[PDB]
Amino acid sequence: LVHVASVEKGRSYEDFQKVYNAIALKLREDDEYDNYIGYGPVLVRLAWHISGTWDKHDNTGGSYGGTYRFKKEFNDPSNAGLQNGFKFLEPIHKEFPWISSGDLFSLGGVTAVQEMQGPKIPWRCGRVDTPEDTTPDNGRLPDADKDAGYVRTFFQRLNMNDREVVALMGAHALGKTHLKNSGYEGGGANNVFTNEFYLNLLNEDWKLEKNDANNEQWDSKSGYMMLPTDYSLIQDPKYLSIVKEYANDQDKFFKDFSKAFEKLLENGITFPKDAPSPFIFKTLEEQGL
Ligand code: HEM
Ligand SMILES: N=C(N)c1ccsc1
Repeated sequence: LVHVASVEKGRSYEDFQKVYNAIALKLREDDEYDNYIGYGPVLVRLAWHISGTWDKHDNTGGSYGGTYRFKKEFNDPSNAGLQNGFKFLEPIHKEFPWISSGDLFSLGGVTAVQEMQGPKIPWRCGRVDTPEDTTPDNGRLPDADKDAGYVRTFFQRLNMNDREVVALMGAHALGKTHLKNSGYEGGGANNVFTNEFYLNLLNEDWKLEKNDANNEQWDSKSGYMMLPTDYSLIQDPKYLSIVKEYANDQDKFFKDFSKAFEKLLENGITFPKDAPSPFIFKTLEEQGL
């Protein structure tokens, strides 16, 4: 199964920077969302979930087709809460109707990471909307009540290795869980992209508790929380080494996250030899906007 990237007709870097800027300005404007976290974290989660359906074995799923717009995927229990991100992006799509859905959802994640002071994430255009019958079935996204062995095996399907997995999970520095969405009780939350997920894992006094949905999660007296799959990164000796590496080197985490996040967003896509180079967008701050 082959998905060839096809640049939206006549568009170039400046077109996509305009879309980036619209997303970033709206991120700034709609600041009250989710107890003043804003929409940055849910947009990152949206980009991960539309990409995280990919299966390396037959190239089904993945960001290319923009299939989250269809009811089957939109209504995946695993995607509960992402409707807020979709609604956020709706007026952006209305202003720029030429951008494909996959391009918009993935660009939403890149914009959010950068505007939350994360690393630059190079981004490529050319995802093409595919028909409703190409929508992957529910159940391809990961469970949170599992251990390190599960996390490792799960991510092999996305062609991600240990370092990639531990880097991607650092996105859990952002936002929070919501009991009504996932059955996990949210803890302290931030909207600034840092390596503090790793510092929290290593430095907090974690207690295994049961929440009001009767699920186990790890909580600290400081008010932070970790999913069982988060905590599994310091239970497994290979993951633990990498957690310590990123806890002690912010730049290395940023660089590794940027590579893994772009790879995640591009899995499944064949780029022509003469496709444009990846774009690196300027932030609003860098533009003086
Ligand atoms: C084993 C892998 C993963 C599991 C089991 C997992 C599970 C979860 C769960 C249960 C939530 C709470 C959703 C809610 O209640 O609203 C969440 C939130 C989040 N996840 Fe993950 N996740 C995983 C990997 C990732 C990856 C790879 C990324 C991106 C690189 C990511 C980004 C996020 C973000 C940014 C949020 C916060 C969303 C918000 O504040 O609304 N996650 N995750
Ligand atoms: N471990 C956390 N505080 C987390 C998990 C999903 S989003 C934030």
